Amino acid sequence: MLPNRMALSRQTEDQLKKLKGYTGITPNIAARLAFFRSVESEFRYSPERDSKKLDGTLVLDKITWLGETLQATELVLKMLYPQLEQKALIKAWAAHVEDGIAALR
Amino acid sequence: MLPNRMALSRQTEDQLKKLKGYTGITPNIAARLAFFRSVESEFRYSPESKKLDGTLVLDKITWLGETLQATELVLKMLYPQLEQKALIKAWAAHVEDGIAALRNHK
Amino acid sequence: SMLPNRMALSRQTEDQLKKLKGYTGITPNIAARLAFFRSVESEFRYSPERDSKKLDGTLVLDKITWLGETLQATELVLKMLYPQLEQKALIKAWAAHVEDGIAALRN
Amino acid sequence: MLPNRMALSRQTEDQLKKLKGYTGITPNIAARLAFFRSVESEFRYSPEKKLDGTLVLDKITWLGETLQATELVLKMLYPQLEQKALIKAWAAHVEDGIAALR
Amino acid sequence: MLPNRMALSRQTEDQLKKLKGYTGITPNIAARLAFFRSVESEFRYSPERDSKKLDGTLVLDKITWLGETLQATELVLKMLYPQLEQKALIKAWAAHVEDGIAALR
Amino acid sequence: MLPNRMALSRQTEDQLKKLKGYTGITPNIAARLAFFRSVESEFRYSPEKKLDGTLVLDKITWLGETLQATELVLKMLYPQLEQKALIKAWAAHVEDGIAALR
Amino acid sequence: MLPNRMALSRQTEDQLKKLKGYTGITPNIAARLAFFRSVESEFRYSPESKKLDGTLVLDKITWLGETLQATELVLKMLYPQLEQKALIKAWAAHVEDGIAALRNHK
Amino acid sequence: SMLPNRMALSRQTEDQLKKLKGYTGITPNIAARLAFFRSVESEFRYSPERDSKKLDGTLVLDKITWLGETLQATELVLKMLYPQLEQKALIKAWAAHVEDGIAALRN
Repeated sequence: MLPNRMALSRQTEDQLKKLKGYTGITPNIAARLAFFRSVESEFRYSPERDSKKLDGTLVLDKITWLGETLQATELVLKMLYPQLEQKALIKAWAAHVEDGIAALR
Repeated sequence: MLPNRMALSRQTEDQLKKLKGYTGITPNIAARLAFFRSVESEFRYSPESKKLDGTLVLDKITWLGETLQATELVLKMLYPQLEQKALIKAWAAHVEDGIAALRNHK
Repeated sequence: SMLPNRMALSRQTEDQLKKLKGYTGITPNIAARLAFFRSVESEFRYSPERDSKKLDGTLVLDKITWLGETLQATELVLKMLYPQLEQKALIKAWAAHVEDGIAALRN
Repeated sequence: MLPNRMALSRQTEDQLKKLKGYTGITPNIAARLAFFRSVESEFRYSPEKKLDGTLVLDKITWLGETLQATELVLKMLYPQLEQKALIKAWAAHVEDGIAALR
Repeated sequence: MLPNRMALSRQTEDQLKKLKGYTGITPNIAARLAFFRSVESEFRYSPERDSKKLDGTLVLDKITWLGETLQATELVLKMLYPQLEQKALIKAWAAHVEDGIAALR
Repeated sequence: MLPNRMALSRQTEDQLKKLKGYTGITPNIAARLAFFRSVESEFRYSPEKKLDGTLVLDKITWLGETLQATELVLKMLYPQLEQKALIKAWAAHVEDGIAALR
Repeated sequence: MLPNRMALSRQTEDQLKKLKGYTGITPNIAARLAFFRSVESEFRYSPESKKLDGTLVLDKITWLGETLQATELVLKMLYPQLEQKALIKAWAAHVEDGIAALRNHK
Repeated sequence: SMLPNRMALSRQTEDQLKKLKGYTGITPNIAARLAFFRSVESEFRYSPERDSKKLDGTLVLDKITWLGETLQATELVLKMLYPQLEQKALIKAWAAHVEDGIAALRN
């Protein structure tokens, strides 16, 4: 399942920062909304072709990232990645946040 | 996606008002809470179906506030086929089931 | 985390949270945060050998619902004030503090 | 007790601005996260340094809804420290916490 | 134009109170939203058949009722009731709030 | 100065509950509106009465973002009144303000 | 009504970012402010028409927050005929005109 | 109302409001409210015969935008502190207070 703390990639963090400056939305709230936007599009994560590293500056607590959407987020990851282990599941979460935020255009 | 204007069944709404008598929490907030409590259990909506005769028909936004995105997403994930008249009953079934699932067995 | 994923307050407490909401805009879960901290910065302290208080509140809400952004802080205060207590007792301690904090609004 | 108004060191301010540069996270919210992350770790302040930050802010502005917890934590760890030095204990934890946030 | 202070009817006030208990929404915010809901339906106010009195308990300041939607509200009243005077215009505003809130069903 | 914690009279509390009964407006927000409506009118407190209300609330809970204005208004009108009586001046304006709100 | 996802033209967005350089106000909030300032003047949108090449495409809600209801209502009142692709340009024209109308002549 | 429907701050002030937002979440208009009141509960007082301050801020915002729910309160404070001032001077007085209140956050 999901670990106590995680980080996004730098590539993702920077886009969250731009979104922060354009809208009021804080990186954690924005990462939640981007996750939802991504999971309801065609984008799906696959381990055998992931190479991107979570080199992000901010390593927040799971509860801080996900707030009162934790259970809903863990449900979604569970349905879409039934066979991934904790280390892959973080990548999928992060890949989804990257995709969702990228889609802001 | 969910229609712009939604309503719960009369019992569910009645039970939210009961919950408001004991705590001070308002029906719309209580419903956000119940929806998510429900969703983490094993409850799934099966059309069979309740008619939506709650006294108020409110905006999607008044109902769900900042939980609107997660709410729509969970529904889309669990009931991808259901249109709009069916989705609102999916949402409504989850609220009602979550109310009993928020209840302290004392 | 030594507080569980979800917990309830007492009936006595819930009812006082409701009334504060009546007079103020303050929602029960936010008032619980405020009550906890006004209690914890005073002299009141939970102790397990003086506890005949049943947590018979109506609602078992998620920890995140109750605590919100004050979660980490709350759990750190509880750990420091109550190092020897087990989960069962930590819930009673958190609840006792919410009750004490909110009782401080009568007379 | 913690004084009504306080600043970080310039260095720790710049460290908070750095984090905002990378993420958009707000210095004062970052400072709350740092503080508790630092305390939970076993880091501790001992005299052995200069609070020359740009901004002095109301104690409530820095800490918001974490004020009580912060004040209570500081009194428990540093029951001897007087006003002047409680700021430096808080400032030290913020700085350590920022490393712990990464 | 609109006067410094006004009141709704008791009939309207009570429905705002029920909406307050059902949702978080305060009577003034709710009166704004109900105004918008009403003005975009078929309902239109007419003086020669109004008899309802604004017997409301709360006589708030215009700015309190309308907040940062004042200019938008006064634009709408202006377009829909170009010939009404202050005393009629309050009735139209109030009639619209009544209609909008009633429409919650 | 206004004390950290205060109550209305029972009577004025009930008057605030009455308003909530009719409208849903929140006693403490009603109290802020009343206060300023009363002061703007020419109503004024003179000793010549009992604050036996149910709820005692933090000064910040009553007044929120109007605290400063309220405290400044009270000092200007009643520069002589001491803590004990500033509450009764505030309570009197709230009660008068409620009549003025209707 | 307005589409779920909207964008300003590039100049308007550029001018909002300039406004952010001087004050700290964010583009979305500044746009709420500019829209209403615009609407109280005599400016009306005439299709002729700007293409919407702003760097971000955001949700209606992120853009308008609690002003969404008044915003949609004003547009419905002033441009009852315009569909959806046209409404967003109506909104966008108002933001741009309101920015100059929020500007202090110093 | 003797404050106009809309007003501007000085450039100097706007810039300090922006920086406070940088460090805190606090939006410029909310900070203006807070600055005004922290200024007005102190010793600072506007006086027209000592005023070479041009209000050259970028934005002319609505009074309601600036003041919000604090409107009535603000206007009542200004009326009591500045009974003899005309609208033109009341704006300068409100602005001077916002500047003073916000300057109090350096060193």
